[PDB]
Amino acid sequence: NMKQFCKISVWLQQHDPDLLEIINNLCMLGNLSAHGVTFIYPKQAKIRDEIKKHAYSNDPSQAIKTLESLILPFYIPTPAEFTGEIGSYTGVKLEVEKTEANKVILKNGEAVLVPAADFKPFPDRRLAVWIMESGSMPLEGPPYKR
Amino acid sequence: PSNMKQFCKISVWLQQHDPDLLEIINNLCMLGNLSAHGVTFIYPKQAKIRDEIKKHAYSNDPSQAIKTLESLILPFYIPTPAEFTGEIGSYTGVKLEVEKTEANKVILKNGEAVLVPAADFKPFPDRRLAVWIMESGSMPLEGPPYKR
Amino acid sequence: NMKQFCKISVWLQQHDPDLLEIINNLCMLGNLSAHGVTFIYPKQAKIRDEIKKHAYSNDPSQAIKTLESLILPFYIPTPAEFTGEIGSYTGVKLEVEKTEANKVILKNGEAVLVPAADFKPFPDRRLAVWIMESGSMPLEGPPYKR
Repeated sequence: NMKQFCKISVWLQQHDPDLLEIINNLCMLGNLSAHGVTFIYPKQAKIRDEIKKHAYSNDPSQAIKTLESLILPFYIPTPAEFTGEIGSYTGVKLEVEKTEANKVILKNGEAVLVPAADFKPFPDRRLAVWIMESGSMPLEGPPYKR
Repeated sequence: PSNMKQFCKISVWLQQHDPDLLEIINNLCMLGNLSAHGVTFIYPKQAKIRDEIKKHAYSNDPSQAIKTLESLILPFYIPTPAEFTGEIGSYTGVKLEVEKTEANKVILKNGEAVLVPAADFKPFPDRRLAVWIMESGSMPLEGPPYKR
Repeated sequence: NMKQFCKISVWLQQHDPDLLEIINNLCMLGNLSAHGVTFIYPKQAKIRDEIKKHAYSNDPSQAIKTLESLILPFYIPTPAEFTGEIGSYTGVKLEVEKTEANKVILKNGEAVLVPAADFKPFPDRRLAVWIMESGSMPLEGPPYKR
């Protein structure tokens, strides 16, 4: 069990090996590899099992877009960086509803995001992991200029 | 565990059906041959073909297992019996000659390879991947090469 | 078991899966892949004990630097090639104290290196594995210049 992380997959392996297995079996591990990378871990098991349900269905389309909505190609370590033209691999721009010192609430789903207390990246490696305690990440909306 | 119904790469299908064979392909540094010109994989159903792959791989000279696995991987997208035509072949370079064609079966010369499309291999719509089941015979190893 | 190897990782997967997992968890698997590559497996347990301890600590800096000293970006199959401007990923130049037909003893730690009896590379692959029966690989010193 690692305490520092050179890649997000090592963190996800210690928390949810099943979800990491789905990311690999969907050919999406490259989206998790660092432009920075910020992963949104859905804490609620109902969300993750809905991902597993769709991923192991005859059409994993919804599991793909949902996992795309949880992976941002940007390095966002603190609430201060949750600003500007940023978003997930779906392309939908994220809009902040409320900001705090260690918490962020987004619009278009009301997703409450708190930085992972145990995730800490290697020196100068631009990786970040947030915990989605409630709500859902946006799926459709205005795009961010990439 | 992994129970994908659609496949973004052939290794996912192999991991669920034959994980030991996938480990052999990885241990022989041949996973790149399986990845996307489009790729068609021929899965060996019979024991004596698969056992010789395992034995040759874990022997002092794994070259024979490498050549056999090269015969089972075609750098072409061949989903149906109709596509088994023209200058196509495996990584051995040998051109495939069709003996008899059916709606859902192909028999090849130079080994009597009886090939049936794997029904449970359904690739992603944007992936030029195909998996066939060799029910008997052997894929061509040596023969006239196909024009590159 | 494999008798011939296309990459060092397959050999380490058979002899020490724990050490391979550490290398992957430190994002150092690429250091072992081929210019040639020479891996030095520490036979003594406590050297591998300390690698694991520093790896899963709060700061894996030492486990990283230790593994860097065990991986050489050069193809050294026999004692005859243990000469010239050679060294590990730490950059420190290796100086040979004693050379034999099937053994090589280094300065700056008295590392006794014998080629692995069961590692035979693929014909066109420049990979070699040595067993460090005693001593330590150099950590600091004058660098060879690439």
